Amino acid sequence: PTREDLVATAKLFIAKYNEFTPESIISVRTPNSVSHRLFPTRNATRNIGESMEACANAKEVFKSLTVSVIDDNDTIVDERTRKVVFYLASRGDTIVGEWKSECIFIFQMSEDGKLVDRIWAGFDTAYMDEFESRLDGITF
Amino acid sequence: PTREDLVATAKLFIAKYNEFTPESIISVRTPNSVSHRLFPTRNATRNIGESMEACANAKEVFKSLTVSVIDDNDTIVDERTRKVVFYLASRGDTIVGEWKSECIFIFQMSEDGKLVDRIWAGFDTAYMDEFESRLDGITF
Ligand SMILES: C=C1C[C@H]2[C@]3(C)CCC(=O)C(C)(C)[C@H]3C(=O)[C@@H](O)[C@]2(C)[C@H]2C(=O)O[C@](C)(C(=O)OC)C(=O)[C@]12C
Ligand SMILES: [Ca+2]
Ligand SMILES: [Ca+2]
Repeated sequence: PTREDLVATAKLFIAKYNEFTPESIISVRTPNSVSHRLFPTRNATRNIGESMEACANAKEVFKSLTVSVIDDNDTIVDERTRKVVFYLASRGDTIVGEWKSECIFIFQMSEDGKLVDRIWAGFDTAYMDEFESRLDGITF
Repeated sequence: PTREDLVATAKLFIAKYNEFTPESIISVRTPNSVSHRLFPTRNATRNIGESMEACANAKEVFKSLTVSVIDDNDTIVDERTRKVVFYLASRGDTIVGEWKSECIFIFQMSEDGKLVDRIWAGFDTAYMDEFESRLDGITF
């Protein structure tokens, strides 16, 4: 797979991700793929089923959620390990208000480069905690 | 610069980084290089001058600092853009006890690949807030 092949699979992952359904967030992933969170305070590993359940839970809070690659100049491609690094803006609307953040996504593509075989996501964990505090504060 | 050229210059950056003096932390950098700290809650851009001053200040709290590549097999190298990505365990000895965390470092090498021309660092920002909380507790 070419450099352009690896990015294109990664862009496709993003496009389907932004549909924000359990179906779409798995449709560019190999069924054995895992999704790792970076940084000890938030480390977690999700197989496909756990990702679908995470997405469904997230839709109970987020009314919209879109990510986008801020700048293709910053994108990192390792043709030998079939890895792509994106730095993304995430924007969303939630029952506890606005979500606005940035994160770094790392993809390892399958041997044919057509699917995502592994994901590493690094979030602004302090922002995550703060968002979770808004959630913890629900009252009626 | 070969894939191995790029990695060696980044390993040397790491080595001088662990020496942790205002001089060592710039010895592997170009004179115009900038360091960016990722994520909105800790965004920052530092030229060589500000980096030395930040390191000197940080030496008032960190007595010793070791960043280590967790796994050479996870390293990402982009020969076309001259970028190396490390996922690193960080281990500090500080005036309020141990620092234990993880970070991702992105180096962009100079054209000849002997120096570091640009740096992005992604830290566990919730842990930074918790460490700064530990400092707020120094009490005598
Ligand atoms: C060596 C450091 C210290 C570094 C540090 C204080 C090290 C301990 C940490 O893990 C935390 C996350 C607290 C670090 C930062 O806050 C970094 O932000 C800091 C201050 C480094 C920095 O920002 O700039 C240097 C030059 C760097 O490594 O950028 C390449 C850089 O050299 C800095 C100044
Ligand atoms: Ca909670
Ligand atoms: Ca404080």
